[PDB]
Amino acid sequence: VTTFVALYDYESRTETDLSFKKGERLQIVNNTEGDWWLAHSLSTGQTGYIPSNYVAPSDSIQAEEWYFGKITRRESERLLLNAENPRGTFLVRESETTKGAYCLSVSDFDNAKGLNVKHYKIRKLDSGGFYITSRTQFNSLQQLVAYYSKHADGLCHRLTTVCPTSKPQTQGLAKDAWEIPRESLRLEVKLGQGCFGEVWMGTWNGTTRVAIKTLKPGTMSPEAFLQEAQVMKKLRHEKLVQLYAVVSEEPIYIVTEYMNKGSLLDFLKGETGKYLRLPQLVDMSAQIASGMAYVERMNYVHRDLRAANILVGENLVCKVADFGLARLIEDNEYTARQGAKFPIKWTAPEAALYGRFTIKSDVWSFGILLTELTTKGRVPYPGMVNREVLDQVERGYRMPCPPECPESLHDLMCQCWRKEPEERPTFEYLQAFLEDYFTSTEPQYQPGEN
Ligand SMILES: Nc1ncnc2c1ncn2[C@@H]1O[C@H](COP(=O)(O)OP(=O)(O)O)[C@@H](O)[C@H]1O
Ligand SMILES: [Mg+2]
Repeated sequence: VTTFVALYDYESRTETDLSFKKGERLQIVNNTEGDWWLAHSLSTGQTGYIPSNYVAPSDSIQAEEWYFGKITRRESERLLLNAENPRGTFLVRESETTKGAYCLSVSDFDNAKGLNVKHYKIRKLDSGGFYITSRTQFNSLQQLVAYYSKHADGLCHRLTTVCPTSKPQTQGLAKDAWEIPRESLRLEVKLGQGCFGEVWMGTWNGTTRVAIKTLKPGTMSPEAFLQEAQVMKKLRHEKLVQLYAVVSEEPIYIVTEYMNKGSLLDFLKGETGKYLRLPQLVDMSAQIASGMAYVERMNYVHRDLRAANILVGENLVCKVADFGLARLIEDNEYTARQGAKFPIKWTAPEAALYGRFTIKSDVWSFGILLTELTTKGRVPYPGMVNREVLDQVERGYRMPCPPECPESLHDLMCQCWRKEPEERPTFEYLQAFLEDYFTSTEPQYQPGEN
C-alpha cells in the first residue's frame, strides 16, 4: 500500500472532497490515471476525493519541492528568470535531449550575459549513481541537491533557493463536476464584453476563482453546445485555457481558467506590453504555436484564432482560449462569414468563401496574429474596412512587413498566407521555427567534463 504526501494545501470545495495541508500523508482506494482519487488522511482519518496532481508517493523524487518533472528547458527558464528569484535559484527536471537522464537548471548573473540560466546534465549510470561530473557521484538526486546546496564545486553558483511553484489548477473543479447548477457560480467582476456575451471573474462553490462566459440567449443550441463541449473537455495542454464546467440551460455559462493578465490584444496595448522586446514577442508566438500544434495533433480546429483569444498569465505565459465555440454561433450573418461580428481580417479566404475551416485556415489566422504581436496589437489591414478585405486578399493582396518586424518573421507570415491551404506550414513547423528563431554557438548544456 502506497503512502502519498500532499505537495500543496487543498481547501474542500464540496461535501465529498477531502481538505489537506502540504506534507499531510494520504492513502487512496485506486491508483487510477484519473484527475480525482478517493483518499483518507493518515493525520485526520477524514475521507474524500483529492486532486491527483496535488500528491506524490512519499520519499519519491516527485515529492521534492525542487523537482519539476517533464518541464522543457524553455519553460524552466521562464520560471527561473522571474526577477524575484535570487542568484542560485534552481530546479531539477528530466532531460528532453537524453532519455532517463535529468538536468539541474540554475539562475546565474555575470556582466557577460546579465540574468541567465545554466543547465547541467545529471547523468544516471546504468549502475544507479547520479553525477554532473564523474568525479562527484551520488546515490540519489536528493544527495546531489543537498551537496551542491553547500558547495558550488564547479557549478556557476551554490543552490540557494528552490524555484517557486505557482499552486497548480485541479483538472476539473471536483470529481464528475461538469454540468453544474447556475447557483454554484457567483459573478464578481466583469472582465469584458465580446460580440456574443460577457466574461466575468467569479467563484465556484464560494471559494474557487474561475472565469465565467455568459452567452446571450439564442447564441447557440444548448444541444450542439454540450456535444462540442464533450470534445473541448478532452483538450488538455499547458498552452490551452482549461474548460472547467458548463451551465447547459440558457443563458449558457462557460466556466474556464481565470487568466489574471487578460487578453494578449489588451496586454500589447498596455504598460508592460507596449515596451516588450522582439525576443519576448517571439517567445509568446512560440507558446501560441505550441498550443495550436496540440490542437493540430488532436485533429481539432480553433476557428477564431486572433490576439483577442490569447490570454496572458504570469511570466508572459500565453494560452489559447475560445477554441471550437465559433462553429456553434447561430447568427445567419456570422454563419455566412458576414457582418460586424465576423473576424474577416483573421479568416483564410477558403474559410470565408466556402466555410472550409481547417487547421490550415487556423495557420492563416496565426500569420495575421503575428502582425498583431509585431505592431503592439494594431488592427490588421489598417486602411481597409471589413467589407473590402476578402476581395483584396482573394486578388492576392498581403500585408507588407510591419516597420519593426524582421523580414524572416514576415516571410513566415507570407507562408501562413499561401493561397493553397496545403502549402501553409504546420503548427508543428511554426513551433519549431519560432522556438529556434535566434541561433547561439553557446554550449546547449555546460560540459560535465568541465
Ligand atoms: N479566461 C479568461 N480569463 C480572463 N479574462 C478573460 C478570459 N476570457 C475572456 N476574458 C476577458 O473577456 C474579454 C472578452 O472576451 P470574449 O467575450 O471572448 O470576446 P473577444 O474574444 O471578442 O474579445 C477578453 O478581452 C478578456 O479581457
Ligand atoms: Mg474571446
